Amino acid sequence: DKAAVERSKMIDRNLREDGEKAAREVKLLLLGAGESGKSTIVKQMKIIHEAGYSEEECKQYKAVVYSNTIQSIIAIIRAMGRLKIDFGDAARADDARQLFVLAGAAEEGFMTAELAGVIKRLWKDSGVQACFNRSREYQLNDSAAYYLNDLDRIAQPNYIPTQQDVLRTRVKTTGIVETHFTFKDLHFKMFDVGIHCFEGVTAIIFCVALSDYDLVLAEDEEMNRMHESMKLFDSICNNKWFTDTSIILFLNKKDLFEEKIKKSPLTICYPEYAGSNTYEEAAAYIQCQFEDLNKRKDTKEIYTHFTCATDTKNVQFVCDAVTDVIIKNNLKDCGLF
Ligand SMILES: Nc1nc2c(ncn2[C@@H]2O[C@H](COP(=O)(O)OP(=O)(O)O)[C@@H](O)[C@H]2O)c(=O)[nH]1
Ligand SMILES: O=S([O-])[O-]
Ligand SMILES: [Cl-]
Repeated sequence: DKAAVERSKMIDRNLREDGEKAAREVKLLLLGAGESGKSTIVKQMKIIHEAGYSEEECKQYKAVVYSNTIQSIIAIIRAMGRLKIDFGDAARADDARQLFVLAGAAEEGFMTAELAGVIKRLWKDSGVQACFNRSREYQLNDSAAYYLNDLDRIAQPNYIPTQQDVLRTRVKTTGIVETHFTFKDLHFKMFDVGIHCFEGVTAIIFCVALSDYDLVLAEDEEMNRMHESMKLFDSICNNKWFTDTSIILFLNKKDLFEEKIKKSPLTICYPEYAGSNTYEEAAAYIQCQFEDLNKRKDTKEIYTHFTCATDTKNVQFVCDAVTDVIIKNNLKDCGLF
């Protein structure tokens, strides 16, 4: 372990009466465009380092799971009208009407056997599936298929959200969330911000949704999501405040990216791309595109990881590697408390 050797060279604890018990602090700034996976990484730190989610905690997310599911099916059904896609079975038109009747009369996310039946039959329909497969043409929750394929379980009367159900939720974050966890005897203070108050943070973790490459901003249908993310990364990576800050890049949603890359060409995002349309070549190209935005290459190193933030095991592996980089490079700028 090169990290253990490196940290063992520190002598600053000796200057403190109870130095060996002192807390070494690491501040991590968590950045990235909306829906890039920041809240999910936050949830994973709780799961991995601070004892997960109990069942009662999971229970609080029940109506969030229903809400996300309701939103997803409605977005697809509504898109069918705008894209002129017919139901595969004309009998589904009644189910579609009933979806709006049921969502329309409720105060918040909910589930009944009646609604489940409605959504289940809609989700199985060939025309709905065809609309689903053109989701790049509208705005659809990335977790749509996850919840809709598991609808039968979610619809059971004594349904209890699993940890993965909770990780899969999309929750509207406003403002700054700060989380604390201890790992490898470091006391991490993680800020979900998505900025001069964080000058001289130990490290930045910047999240990018790989699967955004063929999508558009909800605000401006003309604006390519990935180009927006690059511009944001450019504006962060080359900012005065962050020269001694380790810049970590999470190229996230690699699972979703791998699934669509065969069907939908990278050229939609990068017209000049002439590589093959495979997971390997297209992901590499995106990595190179982002790392290129760094204007101080022989000064600043970018530490890139491909992540699936909903996958606890991958996030645990990636977190472990990122932490070794910080221990090897940044401890001299981390204070004791
Ligand atoms: N399949 C998949 N879904 C993800 C991944 N990362 C995040 N999500 C989902 O994408 C949605 C948005 O992620 P979120 O953490 O809320 O993004 P934020 O706006 O940056 O906080 C949530 O529904 C997550 O469950 C991933 O790597 N793979
Ligand atoms: O001194 S180091 O081990 O935090
Ligand atoms: Cl999403």
